[PDB]
Amino acid sequence: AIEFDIQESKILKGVYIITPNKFRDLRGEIWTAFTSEAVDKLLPNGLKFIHDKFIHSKHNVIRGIHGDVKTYKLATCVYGEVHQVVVDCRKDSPTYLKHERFIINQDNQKIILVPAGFGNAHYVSSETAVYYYKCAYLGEYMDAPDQFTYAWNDERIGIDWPTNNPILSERDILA
Amino acid sequence: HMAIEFDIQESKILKGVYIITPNKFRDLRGEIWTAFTSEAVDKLLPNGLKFIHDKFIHSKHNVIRGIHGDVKTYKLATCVYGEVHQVVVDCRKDSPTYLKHERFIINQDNQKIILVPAGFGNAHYVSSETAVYYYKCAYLGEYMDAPDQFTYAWNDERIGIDWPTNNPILSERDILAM
Ligand SMILES: Nc1nc2c(ncn2[C@@H]2O[C@H](COP(=O)(O)OP(=O)(O)O)[C@@H](O)[C@H]2O)c(=O)[nH]1
Ligand SMILES: Nc1nc2c(ncn2[C@@H]2O[C@H](COP(=O)(O)OP(=O)(O)O)[C@@H](O)[C@H]2O)c(=O)[nH]1
Ligand SMILES: C[N+](C)(C)C
Ligand SMILES: [Cl-]
Ligand SMILES: [Cl-]
Ligand SMILES: [Cl-]
Ligand SMILES: [Cl-]
Repeated sequence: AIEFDIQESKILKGVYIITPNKFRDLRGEIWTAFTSEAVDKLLPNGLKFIHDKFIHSKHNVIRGIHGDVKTYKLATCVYGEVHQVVVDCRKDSPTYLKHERFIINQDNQKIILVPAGFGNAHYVSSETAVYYYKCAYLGEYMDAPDQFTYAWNDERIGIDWPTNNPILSERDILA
Repeated sequence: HMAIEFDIQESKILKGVYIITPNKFRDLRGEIWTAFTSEAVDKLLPNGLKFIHDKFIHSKHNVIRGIHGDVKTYKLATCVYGEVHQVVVDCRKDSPTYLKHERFIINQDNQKIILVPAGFGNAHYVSSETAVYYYKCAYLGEYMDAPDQFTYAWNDERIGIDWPTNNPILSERDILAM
């Protein structure tokens, strides 16, 4: 049977930590990252994941911290290893700028549900990585100009990244 | 900023097979791209069906997986790391195009996404040192697992696929079909 272990974050309610089972053999492995039946149920108000994205990045890249008012995400690493970070970026939240970090790889296949209004980021600790995330929203995709950005090393968040000198976009330097 | 786009083409000989090519934003860090939106891709399925299931297959060099299909499951397949030869086969015994096939080479620079109809066989070969194969499934009701599926031999002479190897790495299921 295709299985998910579904846990909720202790501190950051709305953050789900989902672990799939896998079939492993002489060929490699097969696994399920998502079913609507298991995972859309976790979203509020009948929302559904409706968008799939891939990010292929080199060693020591950070992408983040990115979010917007409406977009839920479901994120994992399907090749290599990342440090996956979620941040509560709701300024009026009692848990504003609290965060959680996960080291995601083939041996620790955590899939993180990131609420709307949370910031999302990852660091490539492998030589290369392929990051997978689904997006749930109504209406039009929120592109970069319509998103907020927090600095990867914002002192108020205090993420313990394995780098002091990541490779960054101009967006992620300007934050 | 860059706009998310798809180029959507239908196969000439195998109607129902779509070849979808995304754009990508490529920079100093690597690339970001969209494999699927419901708005662009679910409308290609018949009768209100929707993709509701996402799967990953991480395979070693020289593996073949296939040829597998079932009577209800539509698939949307690509390779998100490395390189595969992706093959679709019309496996409907009463189809005018029964055992006709199409082969696509999928890699980072040729990011084809193949919509495979229900009743079609699916297969891929890993030409890179390793590959991650991504596919979505659209069906109603319970997932169609191995016992629910049909199986055609990778080297079925009636299909005549041109594979790079005579020595693919196979499961017992895929060997049994020979
Ligand atoms: N946990 C898990 N197991 C799977 C999955 N897909 C297949 N399996 C198991 O792994 C074996 C290999 O599957 P396969 O023969 O390729 O059938 P198919 O994957 O349904 O086409 C099957 O016997 C399944 O029980 C999956 O997504 N998750
Ligand atoms: N073609 C395509 N371009 C994208 C996609 N996502 C983002 N972009 C573009 O790539 C640029 C960088 O993406 P951004 O939103 O900063 O996310 P990041 O790349 O993870 O930092 C933006 O200016 C977008 O216009 C996508 O899915 N497809
Ligand atoms: C292409 N379609 C009309 C079957 C949806
Ligand atoms: Cl993001
Ligand atoms: Cl931390
Ligand atoms: Cl398949
Ligand atoms: Cl061929």
